[PDB]
Amino acid sequence: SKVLNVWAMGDEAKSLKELAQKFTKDTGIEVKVQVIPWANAHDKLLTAVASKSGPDVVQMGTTWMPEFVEAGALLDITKDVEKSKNMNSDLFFPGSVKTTQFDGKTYGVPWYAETRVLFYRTDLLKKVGYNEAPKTWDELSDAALKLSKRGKDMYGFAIDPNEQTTGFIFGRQNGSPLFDKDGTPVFNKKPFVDTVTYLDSFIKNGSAPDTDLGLDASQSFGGDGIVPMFMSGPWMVNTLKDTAPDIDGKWATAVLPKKENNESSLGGANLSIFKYSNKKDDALKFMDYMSQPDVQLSWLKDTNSMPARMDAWEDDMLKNDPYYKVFGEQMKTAEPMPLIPQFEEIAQLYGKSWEQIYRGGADVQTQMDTFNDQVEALLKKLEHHHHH
Ligand SMILES: OC[C@H]1O[C@@H](O[C@H]2[C@H](O[C@H]3[C@H](O[C@H]4[C@H](O[C@@H]5[C@@H](O)[C@H](O)[C@@H](CO)O[C@H]5O)O[C@H](CO)[C@@H](O)[C@@H]4O)O[C@H](CO)[C@@H](O)[C@@H]3O)O[C@H](CO)[C@@H](O)[C@@H]2O)[C@H](O)[C@@H](O)[C@@H]1O
Ligand SMILES: [Mg+2]
Repeated sequence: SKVLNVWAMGDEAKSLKELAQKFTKDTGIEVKVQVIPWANAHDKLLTAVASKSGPDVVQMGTTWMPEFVEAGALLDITKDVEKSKNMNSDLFFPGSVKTTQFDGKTYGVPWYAETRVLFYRTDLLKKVGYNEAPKTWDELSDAALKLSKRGKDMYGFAIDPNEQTTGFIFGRQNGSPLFDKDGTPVFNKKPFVDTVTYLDSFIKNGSAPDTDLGLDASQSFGGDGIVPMFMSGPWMVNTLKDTAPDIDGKWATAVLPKKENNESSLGGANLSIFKYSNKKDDALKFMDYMSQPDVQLSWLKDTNSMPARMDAWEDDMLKNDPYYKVFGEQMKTAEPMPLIPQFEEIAQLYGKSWEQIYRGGADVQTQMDTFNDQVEALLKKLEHHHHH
């Protein structure tokens, strides 16, 4: 009734729940945190919109902000965050702020950022002649194939078929804008088509697994390094340090390999107030509480997570820790996925087309024509909603 309901995701939800104890101690506001896996969170949010009942505070994946702003699910908090020492936009990376601001109105406060980088086994790269991480698409292909040639059930590089960012990241690296200046999808034009060919090359030549092997990060990257290279975010630094002691000093991260560029994705999460909340005041207090820079830095550093607030990167560990140095370097040019309200739907369509290619053996051009058409059809449906 007076309990503040907070919906949060994954491992970071534990830090939120723990920080919430002191908030309750200091205010007398009881907090209930529902911990939702990222794989289920989109559906949970759709259900909340359809029933107009949900939490008071919601942790929003950055890529879902356009969707849920457009759906009218997130409170416009522009006036409230403008007046705040700790939630004003000027504190946050411009890319992170782009995930919160639509048509001049602010719909959340950045909570953490992330970007994707290359994880690699330094010992195993050295053995196939790479003293440094692969720096180009050609090198990543070459190193991966040499690594897969260790033997039948040994690989070189992972492509996560459920990762929304992967095809879009590589596409931009090869000069695809993904949507052109007019908003027309261009997933069937040469830059993107060659991107998907390149990703499929690892599958077809046996250097990326073509099924889920069912190994944890420790078992695939650790030991003899069955999967000796992959792409992920800060959460994997923390996971590997905790779970793979056998490769201590035998792995590192590096910025992504380049094609025309090496741009990564900018993501993370924001805190937002659900528009139907009866406790908007207490929601805002919680957000402000959670935005205190020392409270933030404490859990961020402990988890190797990336702050969205700029001045946090002046902290000595963020400047000097090897993992943070690489994340900070990549963050410089990291861009959010297209900030469009059908993003998840489009990413899941990409996932199905990817599956058709890597598992079904579909032609990449034919499949990308099919995918692009699907995307244009979605966009036209939304257009028709805006034009009668
Ligand atoms: O897409 C919505 C939202 O996601 C935000 O990303 C979250 C991230 O979630 C991603 C999820 O990660 C789960 C992890 O999977 C591993 C991959 O991260 C890794 O790169 C890959 C290596 O090839 O191996 C996978 O196993 O598994 C953990 C359980 O063991 C989960 O705790 C973790 O959530 O991976 C999915 C695809 O496989 C992605 O769809 C999903 O987005 O989880 C992070 C940890 O909680 C979190 O820090 C991150 O913010 C993204 O930031 C945001 O911009 C998007 O809107
Ligand atoms: Mg092999």
